[PDB]
Amino acid sequence: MEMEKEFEQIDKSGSWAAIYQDIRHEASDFPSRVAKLPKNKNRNRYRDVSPFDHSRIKLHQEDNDYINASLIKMEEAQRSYILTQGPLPNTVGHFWEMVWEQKSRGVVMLNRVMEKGSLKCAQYWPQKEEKEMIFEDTNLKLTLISEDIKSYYTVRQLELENLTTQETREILHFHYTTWPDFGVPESPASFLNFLFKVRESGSLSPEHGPVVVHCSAGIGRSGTFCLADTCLLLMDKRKDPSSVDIKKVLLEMRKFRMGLIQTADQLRFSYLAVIEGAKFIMGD
Ligand SMILES: C[C@H]1CN=C(Nc2ccc(F)cc2)S1
Repeated sequence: MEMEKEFEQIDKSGSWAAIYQDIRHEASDFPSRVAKLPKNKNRNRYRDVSPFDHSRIKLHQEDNDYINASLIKMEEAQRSYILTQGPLPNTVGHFWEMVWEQKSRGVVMLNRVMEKGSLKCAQYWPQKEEKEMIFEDTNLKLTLISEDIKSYYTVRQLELENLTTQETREILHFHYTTWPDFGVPESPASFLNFLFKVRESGSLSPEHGPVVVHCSAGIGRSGTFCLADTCLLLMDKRKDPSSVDIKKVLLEMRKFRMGLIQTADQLRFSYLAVIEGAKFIMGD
């Protein structure tokens, strides 16, 4: 059923809450035993948000291989994403270790360091050229190279150096800075513009490791980003673009990380983004 029509039918009937609860009821349930080990307590921002054992990212260290991160592998769309929580005080070094080991080109950040008067993430990138960061626990150095600040998002060029081997890589930091403290944006125009800038960079392309995407928990805004990308890619690839069922794509993605899309407002915003984005993907 054409999603634009399904959209007006849910809107006119005001059944967004009822659709959203059907998804929660049908969503996969897999074990998260490694996340709940006592040694990993301070590696988790939220007690109710864990990666599944089958899909979790492992750090390449014999000590403790655990990070709150999941590999979302979309077989038909031919896209992979890593979804992770905002780094914590004692996991900032683990975060950059994962970026290095998985050969990611881009980091996508959908939250501000402070929201609603509380800390949502650590300040994990350097804010000045001449003041670099050193992660002694993972033996990595990080340097700000340049910064381009626009109205709805900032792009930063960073250099990450493996102090063990002295290899260096360029990482792009895509920071969406205007998601509101409560609810969702009114229009998806600036979110879609942001997604096309990430795509244009080659950060989402198969010649690199998967893109690292995060908000505070790594399931809400993070969910919205990868659901919209995958849905628009599938509308490009298939003979019948109207066959693309956004609830089916979400349930497939929820086999890899729990809780993707946190509210009925976020589900509705996901529909709007795809519906609007398709008016470029279908030839405009
Ligand atoms: C000065 C940089 C190099 N090493 C660092 N560690 C750190 C990690 C998290 C945090 F919240 C505060 C500090 S930051």
